[PDB]
Amino acid sequence: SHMKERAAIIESMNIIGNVKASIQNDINNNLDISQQTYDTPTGVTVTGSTSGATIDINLSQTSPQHFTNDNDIIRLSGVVVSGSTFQWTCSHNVNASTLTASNVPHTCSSTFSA
Repeated sequence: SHMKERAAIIESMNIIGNVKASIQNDINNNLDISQQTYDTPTGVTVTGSTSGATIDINLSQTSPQHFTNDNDIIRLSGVVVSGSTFQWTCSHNVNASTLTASNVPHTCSSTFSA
């Protein structure tokens, strides 16, 4: 089922594109992300600080037709530093999840443990 799972994760990034944009705009207006309120879809958690931001997608909530395990979380981590333009990195949870290098898109093969 690794293919349908990947497809669903690729599609899930559309759920958060405007959240990413909102966060970037807020950083560009020198706001602390932790102090803002974001318009986001269900199953999504936003955290951050003055120095970055994290968006978690709980796939069992966003995409229940493909994922049922509550640890199946994709994380987008956003940051700007002097040396490079604001950039997002995608990672997947490996703590008792179903998410592996095989069933996540190649852009998300980085790992974390929730």
